Amino acid sequence: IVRPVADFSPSLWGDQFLSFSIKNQVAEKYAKEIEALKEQTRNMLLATGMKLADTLNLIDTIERLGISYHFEKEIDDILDQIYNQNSNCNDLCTSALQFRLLRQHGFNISPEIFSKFQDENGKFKESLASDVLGLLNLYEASHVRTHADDILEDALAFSTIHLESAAPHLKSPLREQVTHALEQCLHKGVPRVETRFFISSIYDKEQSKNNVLLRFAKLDFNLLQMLHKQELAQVSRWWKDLDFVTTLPYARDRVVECYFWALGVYFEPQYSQARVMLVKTISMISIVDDTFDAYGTVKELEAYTDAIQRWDINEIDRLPDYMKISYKAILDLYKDYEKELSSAGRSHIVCHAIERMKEVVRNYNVESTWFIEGYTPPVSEYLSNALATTTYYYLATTSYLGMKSATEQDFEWLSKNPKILEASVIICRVIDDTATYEVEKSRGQIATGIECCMRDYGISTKEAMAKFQNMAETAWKDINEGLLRPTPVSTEFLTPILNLARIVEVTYIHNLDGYTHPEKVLKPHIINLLVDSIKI
Ligand SMILES: [Mg+2]
Ligand SMILES: [Mg+2]
Ligand SMILES: [Mg+2]
Repeated sequence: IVRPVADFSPSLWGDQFLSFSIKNQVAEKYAKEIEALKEQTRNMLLATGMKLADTLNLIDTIERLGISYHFEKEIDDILDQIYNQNSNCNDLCTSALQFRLLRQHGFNISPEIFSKFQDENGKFKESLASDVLGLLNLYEASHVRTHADDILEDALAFSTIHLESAAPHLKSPLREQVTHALEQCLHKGVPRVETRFFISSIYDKEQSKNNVLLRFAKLDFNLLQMLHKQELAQVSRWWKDLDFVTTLPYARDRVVECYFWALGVYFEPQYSQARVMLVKTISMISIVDDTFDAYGTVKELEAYTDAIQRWDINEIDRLPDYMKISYKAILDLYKDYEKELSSAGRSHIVCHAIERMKEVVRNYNVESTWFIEGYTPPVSEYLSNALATTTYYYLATTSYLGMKSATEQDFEWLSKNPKILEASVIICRVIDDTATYEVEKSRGQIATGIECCMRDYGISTKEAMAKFQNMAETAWKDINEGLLRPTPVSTEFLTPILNLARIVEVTYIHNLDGYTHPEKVLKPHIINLLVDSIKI
């Protein structure tokens, strides 16, 4: 009877993913060759009498090529040997790479390694300003700082300014790699995205590439992409048979972008079931955010919220017709989840996701009420509600549903809101509010968290946005600290939370709503990961 209309742009993909016939002959050919190159590479790693720097370059290259998930053991064993040896008689380049690789893998190497490259003020020696490879590796390393690493405080600023100064005169592909790093650092990037770029734009054009590794990475990428395309087809069909495109026209039609999201959380083959479960959840809760924001009268959203808490088809008759559509879809979804996990006896664990979703829906209704009433809460009260509305507690919990190694102890840990999870949630919230403002406010909004922060601290819109971006930086330090050993749960269950944070940085790069406006940002990513193969 109202009714908003956000004039949302419609899917730009149409039919093109709906049907994918895997060429089983080609798939077997790639798998055949890859097995050979895998052992060729495993033996590269197990080689002895290698220099520290050669070893680190090898691992770095393998990781960036996106084929390191084949060698978790090997790479672990090497980094552990390096961590425990205390070698540090090296140059900036090697020291910074050593720092980053060990930190990314949970090894708490001391940042004292950088002391020889600084003066008595802890500022980096400007004499290093012409070691471009050293600057490059420091830049990268500077993004894995924790709160205990204040010695690295100058690293980003210092490395950045001299990389920018150097870049135009560098040879290719190094120039392209510097320019790219300045725009998207490795640590905070989505792995498949960074890998596609590296393989195709950098390593393939290096004078000195290892041909075995190059071939390995191209084949493995193109091969996993076939699986991804199968999943998206299967998911596109699921979505199309739901026809929310017409029966729920008010919502954003973005299931492909949702798949990209799930692919960001994990790309590995063994997580196929998990990806498919996750993306269904992502796109489904996306419908709900679109009902509480626009098209949602306070009256109507109330009954829905009560229906979700009670969680029972018997309550559909209490709902407006269009809300019935969404609500049986949700309940049906969770019974699918139950039967899909029925075989593995892991059926019971579904209720962890459900309770998180109830939590999300509850806080959606608060947010709605705040707009209609026009209530601009204190920023503290605002976050105690807005954190869950990111859906990230919920997505994190969902991402475990498909992982077969996930035990109840894992869910119990996740349920207590661990610091790594909250940091990821915080990064999503503050970056969303910076980037999707004003989108929002362009639906005449006033409930926005930015406007809270302005009214609360008596500060300008630009000022508030900074202080928010700052909260994101603090939270990255807590994510990096969350990965350090001993870890509260297996690294396997930490990486999806890290990847959730990465997806935020990537989707809202340059402060734009990449999800609502996939055009500029996400479309290229989707094309490179899901449409175009790597030319062999
Ligand atoms: Mg919204
Ligand atoms: Mg919302
Ligand atoms: Mg927003």
